[PDB]
Amino acid sequence: ILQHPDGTVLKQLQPPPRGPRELEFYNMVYAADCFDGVLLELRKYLPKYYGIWSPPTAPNDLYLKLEDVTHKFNKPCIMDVKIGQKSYDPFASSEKIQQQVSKYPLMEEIGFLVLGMRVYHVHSDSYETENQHYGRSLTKETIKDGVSRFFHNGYCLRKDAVAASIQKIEKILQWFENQKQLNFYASSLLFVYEGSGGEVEVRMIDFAHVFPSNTIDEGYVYGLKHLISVLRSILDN
Ligand SMILES: Clc1cnc(Oc2cccc(-c3onc4ccc(-c5nnn[nH]5)cc34)c2)c(Cl)c1
Repeated sequence: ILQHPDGTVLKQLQPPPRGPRELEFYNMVYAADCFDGVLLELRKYLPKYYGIWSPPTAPNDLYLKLEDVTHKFNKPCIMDVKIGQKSYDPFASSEKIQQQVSKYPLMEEIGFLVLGMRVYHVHSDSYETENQHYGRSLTKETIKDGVSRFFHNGYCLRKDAVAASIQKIEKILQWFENQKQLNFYASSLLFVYEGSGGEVEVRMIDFAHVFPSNTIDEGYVYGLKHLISVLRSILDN
């Protein structure tokens, strides 16, 4: 992810087949002749899509030009949460499934994984960052506190941001409960709130493993529900 001052990010396509698949996903959803009511509603929850981009002197070098979801914030606090029970897709090999499950074997049980967070602290004028190893360390015993960390500004728990996050996730959950045409593996929610009341972004990102389906994305729904339940419990701190 490269942040552009014009308020966009450039995401370089991952190697095949993942990068091409994410390109086709955006192309399908933001197709200018799409009157699919499911896909039209989905746009609300994605970064705005500005199409494929390449450098003027390098058409080989493929990027997606996406809305920077953090742009409108002064001191954005950002958390990426991978959603679902499985982060391997329907066409993974035994070896690939093993790789994905071993990365975080609690995915089936918990239904989400924190990929990282960046939290602005007021009383130090600085950022705390957590990497992939933070979220992969969390167990069922520590997931509530693991998530709570995101909402600590070094003086209070930002229950406004927690409440707002529940409300926005609920809308995404409603979308998933009214579609049976896409299943999403190893995709994420990007949470943003203002670190400098109730001003929040919750957006879906990372679509290298989205597949056509005939059924409810039961794994994604479980993840959303469990995440909402955790956030709800935090409101009682
Ligand atoms: Cl925990 C964490 C949070 N954010 C990260 O990268 C950023 C930082 C600031 C903004 C973004 C961001 O802002 N808008 C975004 C739209 C899409 C993506 C994206 N798509 N696929 N992977 N990332 C990322 C987007 C991403 C990172 Cl690398 C880690």
